[PDB]
Amino acid sequence: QSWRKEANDRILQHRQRELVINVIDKEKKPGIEVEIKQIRHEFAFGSAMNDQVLFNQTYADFFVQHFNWAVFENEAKWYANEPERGKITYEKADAMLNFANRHQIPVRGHALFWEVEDANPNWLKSLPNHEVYEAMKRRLEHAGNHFKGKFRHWDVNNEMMHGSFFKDRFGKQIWKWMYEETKKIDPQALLFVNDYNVISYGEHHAYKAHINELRQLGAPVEAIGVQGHFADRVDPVVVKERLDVLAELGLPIWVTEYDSVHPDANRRADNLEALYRVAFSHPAVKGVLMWGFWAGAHWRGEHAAIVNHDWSLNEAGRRYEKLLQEWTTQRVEKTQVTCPAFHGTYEVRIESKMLQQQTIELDS
Ligand SMILES: [Ca+2]
Ligand SMILES: [Ca+2]
Repeated sequence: QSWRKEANDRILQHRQRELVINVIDKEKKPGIEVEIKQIRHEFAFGSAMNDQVLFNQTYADFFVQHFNWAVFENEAKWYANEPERGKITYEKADAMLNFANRHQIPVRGHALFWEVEDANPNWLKSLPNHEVYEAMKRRLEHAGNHFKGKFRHWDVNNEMMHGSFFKDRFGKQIWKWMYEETKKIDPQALLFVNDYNVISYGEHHAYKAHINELRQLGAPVEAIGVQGHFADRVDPVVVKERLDVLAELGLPIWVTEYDSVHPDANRRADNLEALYRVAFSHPAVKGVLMWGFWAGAHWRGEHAAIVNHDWSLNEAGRRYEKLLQEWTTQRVEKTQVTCPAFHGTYEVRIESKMLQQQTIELDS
């Protein structure tokens, strides 16, 4: 279809950068073979990670082979780090961070706050306003400092468009406080809004206005997360359209929690390809994460998974693997170096000299 051909053109346009450098065998100047193999993608192809990574080595091996970015499914939410008032625990999250660090997988932080009441610790919901804020104060300072420099990103206040637990008690100025004070504690962290029904539904204009209001209020929102929880069908054209609207704020966009549900793995694969190809082709998008992969541990069950219960791929996992292969630069050339190559890091051989080629510049 037309949407795929335009997507592929923008992929070549925005995801690659022509290569050429060094090449001297002690001052030689015109032949030899040159091997150009990509070893890391700059673009994020990540996944939610859950408790299975602590006891399921098959799950752990599968993760490392398929995802270059992670986010924790539950183990950094407030109720999980403070299940009872004043009883603070980060052990599970720290263990998952060590696993990710030893495999050099960057981790998104999810999430310091969540505006939806039903997602907050139950002990918080009977407290008077000023005690709620005191608990908020300690959460932000205790978790913000504990995770300082561990997360590349924070979902600072999840789903502000679809809750009102904190806004009702303190007004939208509490949101400026959330972003401002996280920025001060952890300047290196890229601070996100993250919300649903924006590309899977038509709330993108509301979201755009919502990002605007947060920034005019002074909140240092640096990036836009769109969750990408779809139902049964992914229309690539409308997704591209809704992304177009959000791109006008000049902020990087990440698809943070992709999944769709369909009994027929074939359509599941088509949905996945539709979102990933369109997302990978949008110049404002910088990464995609899948909210789980394995039928044994997916929050929407086996009809959303790319790998079956017994760890055999289904068609959606196969399609995911082929998309990764399609989007990997592996070239042998004789030629004095010329090829387009996806952003990332490269081993160039004459496996000898590892070299980076990022996206800061657009000219070779
Ligand atoms: Ca946990
Ligand atoms: Ca969405």
